Amino acid sequence: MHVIKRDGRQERVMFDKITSRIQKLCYGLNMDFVDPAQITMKVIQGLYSGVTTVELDTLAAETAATLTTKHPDYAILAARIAVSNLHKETKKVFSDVMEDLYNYINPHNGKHSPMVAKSTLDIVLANKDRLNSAIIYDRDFSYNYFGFKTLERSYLLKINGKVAERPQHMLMRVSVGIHKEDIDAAIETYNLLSERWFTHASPTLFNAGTNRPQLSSCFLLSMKDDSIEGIYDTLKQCALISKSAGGIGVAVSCIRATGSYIAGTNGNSNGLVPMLRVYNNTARYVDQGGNPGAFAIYLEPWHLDIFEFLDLKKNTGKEEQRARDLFFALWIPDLFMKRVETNQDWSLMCPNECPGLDEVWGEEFEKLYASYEKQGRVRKVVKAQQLWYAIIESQTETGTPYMLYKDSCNRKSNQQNLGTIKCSNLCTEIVEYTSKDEVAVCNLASLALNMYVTSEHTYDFKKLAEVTKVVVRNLNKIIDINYYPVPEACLSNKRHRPIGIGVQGLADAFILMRYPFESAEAQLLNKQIFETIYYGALEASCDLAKEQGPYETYEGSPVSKGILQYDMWNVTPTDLWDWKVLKEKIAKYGIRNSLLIAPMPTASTAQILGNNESIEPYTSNIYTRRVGEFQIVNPHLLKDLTERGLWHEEMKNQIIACNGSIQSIPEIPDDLKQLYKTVWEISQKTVLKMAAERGAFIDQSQSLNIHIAEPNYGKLTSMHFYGWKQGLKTGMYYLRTR
Repeated sequence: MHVIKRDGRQERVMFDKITSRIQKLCYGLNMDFVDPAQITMKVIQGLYSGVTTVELDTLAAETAATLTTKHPDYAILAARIAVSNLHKETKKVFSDVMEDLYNYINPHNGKHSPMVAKSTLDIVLANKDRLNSAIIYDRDFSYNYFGFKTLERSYLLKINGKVAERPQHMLMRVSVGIHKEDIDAAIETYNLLSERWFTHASPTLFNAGTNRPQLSSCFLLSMKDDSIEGIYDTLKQCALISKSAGGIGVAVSCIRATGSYIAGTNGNSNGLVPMLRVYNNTARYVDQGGNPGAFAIYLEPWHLDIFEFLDLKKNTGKEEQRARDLFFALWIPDLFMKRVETNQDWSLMCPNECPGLDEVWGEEFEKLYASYEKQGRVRKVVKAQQLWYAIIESQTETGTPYMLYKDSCNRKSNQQNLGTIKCSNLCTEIVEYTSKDEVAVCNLASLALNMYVTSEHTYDFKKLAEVTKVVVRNLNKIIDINYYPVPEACLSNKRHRPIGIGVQGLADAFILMRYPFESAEAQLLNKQIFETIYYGALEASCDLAKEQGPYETYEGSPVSKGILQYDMWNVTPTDLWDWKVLKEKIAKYGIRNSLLIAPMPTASTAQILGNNESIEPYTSNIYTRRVGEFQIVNPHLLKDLTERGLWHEEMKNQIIACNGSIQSIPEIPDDLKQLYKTVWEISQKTVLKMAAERGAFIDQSQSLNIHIAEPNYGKLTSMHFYGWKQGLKTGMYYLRTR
């Protein structure tokens, strides 16, 4: 049997040498239980000659990690093997790789197909020395296995199926991609990224410093008008956006209900369902080729086609009445929620008979809607609770529709001055204005909240503010570098310049501080963290306004009137920051950006940094990551248990037997039990309340998943109405059950 070495040379597979390599990575490990030869034994078993050393290493790392259930130091050793491989794979000089990427010629086409932009290469080559030596390759070793594998599959640019970029190369590419000739700023961003203080969103990581760069890849659209021309103009837009791998939120309420008269053709409308089938199949077709585009459809509950809308995602159905590749969201007026709880009637309307209901919010809506009712301009009236039951039935079956409160969204938007906001995005965190001329764009990044806790269990608020300021500046440069799939998107971003800074590792930051998720300490830290993020962001935005002038539509906005987000929630901030001093700077110069903060799902990027997603509690203390499948214990809990000498094979078994819960294990002290409660054991009302409290400092919204183990109508009702009454903009993203 032979391995193929990196140099392409053939080497005899030898027990002693494989064992030997594993041995050298065992410094500080418990050798009474960790046995290098144990790994070598299982590796050599299923091993065929023609295997490469990179494959061998991968196998050995994956094997070491199944032996975690023999001793936890095996999991460390597995990472040590993976990182050892990562170091060997990380050409050594940055500018060299950039040339290789640019000079790439497709083999079966013969065509010069640069993988980086010429103008990026040019900047890199002009600044070779400074750029190449700024890179710290030891930072490649800071990841865990599962983060590395995510990077390796999608994020490191490959030459002919072989990875050419080290993680550090990718990061410097992004940095130069954002800052171009400002090498000072590029190096500051590279340092911040490589030391893991924050991350740019996947779109930016993918395409920064490439040709026609798609740096923002979430969008929002309103249906143009209620016509075949309008419907198909918007469809083209969505197709074009989806080709650029853009996710989309689409508002659809202006479209005539089923049975509505068409004066042109003397016929009757088919309503939303058949139209949404065209959008569904457009999502399946324009999926970048070979693999489906993702569109979230927004509907207001006064619309007559609401009940059929609520069914489009049901897996049991009728095919022609289904659109299971779309995602569904409600854009809900307060009036609906008030009629539900008072048990009144709800009127279903056709927007053609009752125009402008989507162009109007709050008291103006309730007034317009009430006069349509009084004029008898109503197609069908149901008890409001009947529609409510359909909503909760849909969520029990599918986890959707998402719940957005239209009046909350509009009453507390700094984009208020533009007109009524008709919808949110794919992920329900963005609240940005759309119109015929304007498709809104989400320009996104996240702060790694675990990084700001010190060795002394204190939170570094100053550092967080300072990193946030860089993030604002970076995202603001992205607005101008971005290649837009449609011109309405470009118009929108250049006019109002919104951005969306979010977070990851909230749960990790609580645990590192030793706070239970539900404790007074965590609830106060939660406010403080988000005050800080809002404060630094406004401050950076104000600085850019001093240097470049405010955004076009600044005059008339709430902030131009001295109104900040927490003013809109009637909240008084803590004493941590001087907001009076910030307001006085904003009164002087204005701000560069209409919106700033929007906690998104961090599915892919949180995995890379090794943080829990977003603002979310750990959903379990033991979970699996697919790469084969790998078993993972909550890394904070496992350390605690091993430090105390409590961890063993059956102890892992009993936690799996408890659905990832540790509450009923009698050997665990109660302070650990409260630290490591799962999301299924944490009060969802408390989650909702904590989101509302941080919400006062988020000028957009937040993708809030809700976890109810065994739902019924009473559970879902009381949580939705609680979220609504807290003032939440997004009451629920997904509903998770078990």
